Amino acid sequence: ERTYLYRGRILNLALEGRYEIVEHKPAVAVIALREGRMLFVRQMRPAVGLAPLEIPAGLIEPGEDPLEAARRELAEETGLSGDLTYLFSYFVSPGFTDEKTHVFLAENLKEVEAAIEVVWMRPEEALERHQRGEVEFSATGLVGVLYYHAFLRG
Amino acid sequence: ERTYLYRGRILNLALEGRYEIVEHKPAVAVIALREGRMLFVRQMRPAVGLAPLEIPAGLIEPGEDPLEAARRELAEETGLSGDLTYLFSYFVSPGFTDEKTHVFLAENLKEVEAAIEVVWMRPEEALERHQRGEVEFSATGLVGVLYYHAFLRG
Ligand SMILES: [Mn+2]
Ligand SMILES: [Mn+2]
Repeated sequence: ERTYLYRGRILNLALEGRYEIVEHKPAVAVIALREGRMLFVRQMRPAVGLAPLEIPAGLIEPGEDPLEAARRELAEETGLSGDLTYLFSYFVSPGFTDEKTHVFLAENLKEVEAAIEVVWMRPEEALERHQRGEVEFSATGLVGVLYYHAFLRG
Repeated sequence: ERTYLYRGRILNLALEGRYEIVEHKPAVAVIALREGRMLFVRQMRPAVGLAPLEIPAGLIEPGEDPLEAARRELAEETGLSGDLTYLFSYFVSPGFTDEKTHVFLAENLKEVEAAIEVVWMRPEEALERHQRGEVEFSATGLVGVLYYHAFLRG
């Protein structure tokens, strides 16, 4: 049985027996390549006290499905639209939260619209900068870099 | 200023202004290949109500550094030891938690020791099973599969 200690905005905290559980909305993330650069974003993240390298991402809102949320976050964070394909999903940290992230690929980007910093960067350079301690990754940023190296080169 | 609503075992819940923040211990995860199979693990995860495909992983304990924790979790979850190399790190979900995961590669595995199910599986098969809806991934499991496809084939 789940017992709730806190019901919030972007999370609930519950106990189930001995387990501490954070309920959290599902999320999306969008991998986009153009001219060899990946579309990263950065924003101040108070939970970690720095701005990691991420890809466009956000929470799925009421009424939306993952594809719709991915379209919305790409537009809202970067002003772009594209042709979206679902790739895969993952639980961010299933030892304590149910947050599930749905990852899409965007192709054929177009500007639809003239907090969030847009950081186009070659994924090889993002990985080198991280290896040298210059930038941190979110899970979504690291997934984008690894997916590119696995499946999008040449 | 952080104000605390809950101080727990594996997390604290705090408010910082409008932000809900979950403090959480840092973690490790270990990528290991043998004979074409990756070392996955599965366990019941009450937060998500299922057993996703993960790689050996766990929290860093007091007094340990990431490399030591990675050695310990590989031994405790699978009974193996290996030569460990640090690869990279990521924040699991920096919009609400500070959990940071340090990922290692293990090579030259040896059995040192005769809850957690050990699932050796080709990463190509793990990705196909996930694409067909048969298994879910944790971030660590997906990172292991993508890292293999990017850097460990042939
Ligand atoms: Mn902006
Ligand atoms: Mn076991």
